[PDB]
Amino acid sequence: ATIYFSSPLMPHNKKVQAVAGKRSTLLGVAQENGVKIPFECQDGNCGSCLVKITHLDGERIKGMLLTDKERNVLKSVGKLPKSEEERAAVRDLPPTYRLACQTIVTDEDLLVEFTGEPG
Amino acid sequence: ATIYFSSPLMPHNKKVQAVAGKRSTLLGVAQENGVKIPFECQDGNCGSCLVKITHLDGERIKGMLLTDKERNVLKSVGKLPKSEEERAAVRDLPPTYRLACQTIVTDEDLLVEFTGEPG
Ligand code: FES
Ligand code: FES
Repeated sequence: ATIYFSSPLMPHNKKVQAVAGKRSTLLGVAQENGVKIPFECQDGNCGSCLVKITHLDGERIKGMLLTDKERNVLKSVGKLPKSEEERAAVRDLPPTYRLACQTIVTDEDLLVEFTGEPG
Repeated sequence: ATIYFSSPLMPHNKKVQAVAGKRSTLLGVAQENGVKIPFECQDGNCGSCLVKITHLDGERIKGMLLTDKERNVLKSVGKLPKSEEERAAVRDLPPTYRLACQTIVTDEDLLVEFTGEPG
């Protein structure tokens, strides 16, 4: 799994190859590789490890695989919730906010952005 | 790989093991094992094959892996959108509406309900 770390405190992005599987947190992978993601708590409530994750691999919008044509057919019958109509219509590849200490790294490739501030 | 077909037209649900792979459709396994899911069109815009799918396997809310604790941290910093909270906070295992001729079978197990009327 390839992870690209990015942050205003790093003049260069860091490309990291992380072995999928063996028990690892996105924050753990970062600190092995010298990416300073703020880490102030052991209980996972401080929020300082907040990262903005873009999924480079896999599904564009995770867990929603419908074609544009299947989604419009279900709208002529009223069969798509309104909340899933808005999600699928995003033009930009949507980012997900996570806490790195709570995020377990899998085979997928990721772009991981963080401000660098302990906040 | 295991799909449970259910419908008011059958007093018994039908348990089917269908081999996975990306070239097979949910409606194909249905007729092939004899459920009679209404199949009225070749181009997939009629909507008659509409099914209600509950995912028995895998992630509870597809594409949302946050623990309840991680969602509380992100919502407290305003980093969790209200429409992604709504998805994760559901009490009941949420159903997904799909067109059976547009749904491609994977290894994950499914319960698939359909009304039985050709619509
Ligand atoms: S380090 Fe405190 S929440 Fe991740
Ligand atoms: S048969 Fe018309 S949508 Fe599947």
